[PDB]
Amino acid sequence: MHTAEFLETEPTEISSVLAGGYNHPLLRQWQSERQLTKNMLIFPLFISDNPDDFTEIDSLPNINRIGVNRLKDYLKPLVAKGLRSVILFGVPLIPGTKDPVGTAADDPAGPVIQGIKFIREYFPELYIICDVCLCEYTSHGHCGVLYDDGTINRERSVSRLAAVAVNYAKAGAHCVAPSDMIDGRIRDIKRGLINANLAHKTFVLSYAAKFSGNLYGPFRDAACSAPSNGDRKCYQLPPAGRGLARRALERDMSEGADGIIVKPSTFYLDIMRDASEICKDLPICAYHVSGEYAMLHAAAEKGVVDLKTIAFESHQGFLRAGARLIITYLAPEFLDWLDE
Amino acid sequence: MHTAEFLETEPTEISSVLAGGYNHPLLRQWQSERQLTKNMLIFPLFISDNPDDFTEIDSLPNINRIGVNRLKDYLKPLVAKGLRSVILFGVPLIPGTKDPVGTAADDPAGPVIQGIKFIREYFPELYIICDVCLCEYTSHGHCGVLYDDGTINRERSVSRLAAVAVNYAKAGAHCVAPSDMIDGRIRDIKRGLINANLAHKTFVLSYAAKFSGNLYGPFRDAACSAPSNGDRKCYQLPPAGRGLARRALERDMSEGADGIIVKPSTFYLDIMRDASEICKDLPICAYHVSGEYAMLHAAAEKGVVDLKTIAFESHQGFLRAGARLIITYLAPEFLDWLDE
Amino acid sequence: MHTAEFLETEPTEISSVLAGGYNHPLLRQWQSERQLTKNMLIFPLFISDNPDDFTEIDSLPNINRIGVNRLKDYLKPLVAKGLRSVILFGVPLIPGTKDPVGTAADDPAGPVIQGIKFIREYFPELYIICDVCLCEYTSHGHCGVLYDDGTINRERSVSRLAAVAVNYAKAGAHCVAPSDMIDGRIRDIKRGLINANLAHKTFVLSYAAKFSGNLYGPFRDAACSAPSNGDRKCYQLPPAGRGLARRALERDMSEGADGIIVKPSTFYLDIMRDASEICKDLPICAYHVSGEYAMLHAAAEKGVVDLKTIAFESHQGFLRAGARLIITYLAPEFLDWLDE
Amino acid sequence: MHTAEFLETEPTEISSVLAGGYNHPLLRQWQSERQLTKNMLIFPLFISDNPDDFTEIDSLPNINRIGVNRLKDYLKPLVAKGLRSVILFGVPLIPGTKDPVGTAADDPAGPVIQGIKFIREYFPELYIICDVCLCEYTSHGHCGVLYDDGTINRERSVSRLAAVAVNYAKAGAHCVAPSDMIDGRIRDIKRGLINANLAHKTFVLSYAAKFSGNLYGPFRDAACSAPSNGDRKCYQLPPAGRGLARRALERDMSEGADGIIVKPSTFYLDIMRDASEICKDLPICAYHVSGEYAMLHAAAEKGVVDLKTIAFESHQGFLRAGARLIITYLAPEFLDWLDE
Ligand SMILES: [Zn+2]
Ligand SMILES: [Zn+2]
Ligand SMILES: [Zn+2]
Ligand SMILES: [Zn+2]
Repeated sequence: MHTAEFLETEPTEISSVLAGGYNHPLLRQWQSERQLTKNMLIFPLFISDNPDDFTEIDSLPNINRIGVNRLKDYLKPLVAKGLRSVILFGVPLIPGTKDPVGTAADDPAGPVIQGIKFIREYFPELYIICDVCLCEYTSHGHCGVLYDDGTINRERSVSRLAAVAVNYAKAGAHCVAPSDMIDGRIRDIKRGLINANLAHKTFVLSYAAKFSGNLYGPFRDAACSAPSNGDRKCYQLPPAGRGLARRALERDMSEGADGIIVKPSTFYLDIMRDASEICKDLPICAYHVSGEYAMLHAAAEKGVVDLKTIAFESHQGFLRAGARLIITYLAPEFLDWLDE
Repeated sequence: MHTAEFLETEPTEISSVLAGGYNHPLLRQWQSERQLTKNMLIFPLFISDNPDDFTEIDSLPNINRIGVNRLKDYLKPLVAKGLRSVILFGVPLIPGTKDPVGTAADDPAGPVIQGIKFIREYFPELYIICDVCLCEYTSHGHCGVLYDDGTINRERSVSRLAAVAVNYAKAGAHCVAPSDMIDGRIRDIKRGLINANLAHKTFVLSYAAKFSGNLYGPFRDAACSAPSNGDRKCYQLPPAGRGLARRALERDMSEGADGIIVKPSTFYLDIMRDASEICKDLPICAYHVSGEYAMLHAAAEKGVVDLKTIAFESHQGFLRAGARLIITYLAPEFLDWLDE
Repeated sequence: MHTAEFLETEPTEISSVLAGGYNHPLLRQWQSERQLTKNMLIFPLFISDNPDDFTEIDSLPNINRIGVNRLKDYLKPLVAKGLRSVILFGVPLIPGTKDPVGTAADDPAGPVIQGIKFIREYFPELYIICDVCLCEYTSHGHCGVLYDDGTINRERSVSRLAAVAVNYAKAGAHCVAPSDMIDGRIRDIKRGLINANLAHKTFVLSYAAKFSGNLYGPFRDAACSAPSNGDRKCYQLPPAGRGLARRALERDMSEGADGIIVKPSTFYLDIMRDASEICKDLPICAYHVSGEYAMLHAAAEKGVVDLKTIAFESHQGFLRAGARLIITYLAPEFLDWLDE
Repeated sequence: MHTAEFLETEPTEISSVLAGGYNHPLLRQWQSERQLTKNMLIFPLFISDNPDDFTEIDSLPNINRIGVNRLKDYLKPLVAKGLRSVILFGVPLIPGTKDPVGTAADDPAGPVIQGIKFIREYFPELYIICDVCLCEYTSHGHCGVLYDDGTINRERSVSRLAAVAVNYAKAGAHCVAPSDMIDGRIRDIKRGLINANLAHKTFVLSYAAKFSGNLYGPFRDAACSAPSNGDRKCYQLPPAGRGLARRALERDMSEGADGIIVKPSTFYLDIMRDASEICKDLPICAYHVSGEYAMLHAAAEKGVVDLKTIAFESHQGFLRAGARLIITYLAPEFLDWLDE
C-alpha cells in the first residue's frame, strides 16, 4: 500500500512560530500598520459647465458629470455620512471654450471655480482639493502648452499651471493637486502661492509619481481629456521607471510639495513603498484610478471577486504600502461600509 | 475678457529636469531595472489522474486540467517557443483518494509523480517545479494535517509536507515550492532533502509571503482544493500584515529557501519591494494568481483595458518591484509576444 | 600505508547549503540580477570625412573607419539583427581641419553631423549617441582648450564643449556623451541644452568615471586622438582614485546627467558597483574599451581563452556589477550570439 | 565660415572642481586608499613529486613545476628581494597516486608536506600557505569526493578536506586555503583545527567567492587538475551569481574564515567591493589567476598594453576594490618593480 509518510522532526524552533500573532479576527486588525478611517477618503467630482447636468458616464460605474445646481443634493447625504474631502475636475462642454493654452482652466465663470464657490458656501467644512492641469481645457488634450512640433513647452506650461493653481487658491480652494507631470511645475506653483500670500493656507498635493499606462480609459470619458495626436509618454512616467519615480518624488518634495500622490495605485504599490521612505515625513496618497475601479467592477460582475471584499483588499493594500490618504471612486461605498 | 495668465518664471533648475531620460521608446526601455525575457516565465500545469483528460476550467480562461497522455501534444509547441519551466499541481479525481493526512500527495501512481516522470522522459530540458501542499489531497481541503478541533497541527503537517517534498525530489522534480504557509515547514523540508542526499540538487522555492484574500477563486475550481469548514486565515497571511510578511521572508530564508514567491502579485507589489531588500541575495518570484488573471480577462472583455497592454503593464510591474521570475497563466501569450 | 583520513562530522547546517540554488543551467540564469538583451548594446562608429572610406584599423580587430557613403551597407544588416543604438566618433582627416579650439568638432560639414543626418534619414529608428569632446579635433590632441602653459583651461573648455553638445543635439543627435572629464562640463552642457529648448529631448550620458590608463591604445589609432606633449592624467581619473570617482559620479548626477558611463569596464568593475549605489536611480553604462577588446582578441588568438566564452563572461560581469547598458566593439558578435 | 562657438558661462561652482586633488604625481598616490607593498604579495609554487624537477609549463609564462631539491636555489633570491609568503600546490606525477578519495592529498611523502618541511627548515621566516583541495589528487580531477552518479558528495568531501587541512597544519603549514567551494567545508576545517589544538596557530584563508569560468586554463596544465567528465559549475559559483557570492562570503566568515579570497580577480572586482563591506573586519585577498596572467602576457606580446604598466594597473585595481593581499604569478616582477 502507498501509506502516508511522516519524516522525523526536531523540536519546533521559536523563530519559526509566527501563528501566535494572527489567530483571531481582532489580531488580524492589530497587525495593520494603519487602519482605514472615513477621513482618509477623497472623492472626485466631475463638474460640468451646464449647471443642471447629472450625466451618466457609461464607462465609469455609478459616477456622473454634475453641474452646480445639482451639487447640493448630491453632496448632502455624503457629507452626512462623513465625507471630508473632494477633488474637483472641470468638464467644460460649451463650444469655443478649449484653446491651445487652456485659457478656461481658471475661468472664474468655469465649473471648477463655480464649484469651489458653491462648496465653500453650502458645505463650509468640506476640504476642497482641485486638480491642476490643462488637459481638460486644451484644444489638443495634452496636459501643458505645446511647441509647434507638438512637444511640451516646459517653461510656458509651468507658467500657465502656476497661474491656474494660484487662481484656484484665490477662489477658495484649500489644496491644489498638479497632475501634469511637467518638469519643475511644483517649484513654480509654490513660488506663485508665496507671491500671492497663499502658501501658508494652501496644501500642495503633487501627483509626483504618475505613470503612463492602460488604466485611464474611463477618466477620459468623464473628463473629455483625451489627447489629440500622440500620447502622454514623454511626461507621464514609463511603467518600468522606478528610478525616475524615485527622482520625481525627491524633486517635488524639494520644490514644495506638502503631500504626494502615487497614481495609479494597486498596479504601483511598490512605488508607494518607495515613497514611504523618500517622503517619510509627508502624507502619501493613493489614487485608485478610473481603470482600476472599472476593473474591480468588471471582475465582480463576472463573479471573479466580490466587490466589497476586493474593495477592502485593494484599499487596505494602499495603507499597507505606506499611503495614509486615498482618492477613490468607491468613497460613497466606504462611507457606508466603515460604519459596520 | 478672461485671458490666459502666465506667471513670471525663474530660470529652469537643472534638478527639475527629468525629461532627458525618457523622451524616446528605446529610453523607456533603458529605464527598466530588469527586462522581461522568456526564461523568467513559469507556467502552471494542472495534472489530472485521468490520463486522457483535457478538461476546460470554466472560471480559468484558456487553461485546462490535463492528463499525462495529453501532455506531450500540449507542451511540445510551448517548449518550441522557449518555455523553460513548469509548476505542477496534482488534481486527483478518482474517488476514495483524499483523506485527512493527504496520503495521495506523494502517491507514485498519482498525477504529480507521473507528471514528473513523463516530463523528465519527453522534455528532459524542461525545469520541473512541484507545488508542495496537502490541500489538493485532504478530505477537508486544508493545506495541513488538522487537530480534532479543526485547527492546523503544525508538527504533523510539516512532517508530512517534508515527506512529500522529498518524495517529489526523489521522483525527479528539480524544485519544490511549499505553498502551505505553515510555521517552520521550510526547515523540515530542507532537513528532509539533506537527509535524502538531494539538497544539493533541489531548489527550495518557498511561498514565503502568501496572503489570504479574494483572488484564488478560479484556482479552487482548477485544483478542487476548496476548504471544508472554515478558511485559511490562520495560516495564510492577513492582507494588512506587512510585519508578518517581513518576518516570514526572513524566516524562510534562514530555514533554507533558495528562492521566494510573493503571492498574490499585483495586489502585493509593495511586499515584493520589501522582499527585494530582505531577500536581496535570492531570486524573487511573483505569482500572478488565478483571480488576478481572471480579473484582467474580465476587464479586457468589458473593454476597460487591452489584454496584451495590461498584461505587459502588470508583468513589468513585478520586475519593477524586484521580482526576476514570474509564475503566470499568461506564459503561452508571452512566449509569442516576446518574439516581437 | 598512508590511508585516506576522514574527520568525524557534525550534521550539515542548513546555513551552509547554497548548492540548491545553482545545480541546473536554468538556475545559473535565475541567479543573474540582470540578463543580457540586444537593446542593451551600443556600438561605436568611427566616421571619416572621406565619404567613401572603409579603412581597416590595424590595432582594432574587425573595426573600420567609415565614410557616409558606406554607412548604409554597413548598418543595414546590423539593424536587421536588432541593433538599437550607436555612438559616433568623428575622424576628420582633411588637412587644415584641426586647431587649438577644436573648431571642426561641430562643423556642419563634418563627419559627426553628416553622420547624424545620414542615420536620421536612412535609419530613423536607430538611437544616436554622439561622443562629445575636443580631442579628435584639436591640433594638440587634448580633450579641452589649453592655457599657454599647456594645462587645461576649464572655463573655455566647458564653454566650447557645451556648444558642441548643443550643436549635435540641434543636428538630430538623441544623446550627447561628454568624454572629456573636465570639471563641471555637465552643468554647462545641460544649461546649454535648456537654453536651446532641447533638454527635454536629449539624454545626457556622462562619462562620469573615466580613468587614465594603459587601455586606450587602439582607440588612438581609430580616432587619431593622441595627445601632443604630455598625457591626460590631470583630468582623466587616476586608476587608484576611488574617492575621486565617487565624487565625480555624485557631481555629474547633480549637474544633470541622465545616465553615466564607467570607463574602462572590466578593470573598473568595482567602480560600477560604487556607481550602482551612488547613481542607483540612473542607467549605468559600461564602456568595453579598445584595449580591453584587443586584449580579449589577443588572448583568444594565443589560445588562453575562448573568444565567445570570455566575451560573455566579461559582459555578464558588467551587468553583475550594476550596469544595464554596454558600449562594446563586440556588438555585431552579440547580435548574432544572443539569438541562440 | 564655420567658427568656434563658445556658450556663455556661469561662474564655476566649487562643487564642480575636483582637479585640485590630482594635478601632481605625488597626489595621484595620496588618492589611493591603499598602496602596494611587497609584504602583500603571495607567490604560488607548484611542487612536483620528482625532487629534481624544474619543468616549464608552456601555457604559464615564466612559471615552472619544481621539486624540493631545486627549491632552495629558486627561493633564495626571491626571499632576498623581500618575498614574505608562498602558496603551495602539489603536483604528484608518480603513477598510481591519484584515486577517487584523493588519498595522496596529505601523503607525508607527497610534494606539499615535503615542501612544507623543506621551507620551514631552509626559510624559517617564510609564511607558508597551502591550497586545500582534492582535485590535484583525485583520479577524476574534481575538487571533492563523488557519489556514483558523479555529483559531489558534500559530507564525505568536507570530512576528507578537513583531514587534509589539519594534516598540512600538523606538518607545519601556517595557513590553509580551501579552494574547493563545497558547502560548509570551512566549518569542518575549523572544527578539525580546534580539535587538533591548531586553530590558534593556523590562519584559515577561504576561497569564499570563487567563480566558474574561462580563466583557469594554464593552471590546469601546471597542476594537472582537469576534471574527468563534466565541469565544476555545480560548486564553483556562476559568473552572474552575485547573490550566491555574497551569501558564500557571509557563510565562510561565520564558519571560521580568518581571511577570504576572491577568485578570479580583475574580472570580479565588483565582488571584492561587495566583500569589502561584508567582510570588512577580515583581510581580503585577490587571486590573479592563470588565465588573467596569461592574458596580460598575450596582450603585451601583441603590443596592446605594456606588461609592467598593466600589471601595476590591474594590481592597483585589486587594492582599490578593497583587497589588501594578492596571490599573483607576477610576484617576482613586483619584488623588483617596487624597489624603484
Ligand atoms: Zn492633465
Ligand atoms: Zn495548500
Ligand atoms: Zn577627448
Ligand atoms: Zn580543487
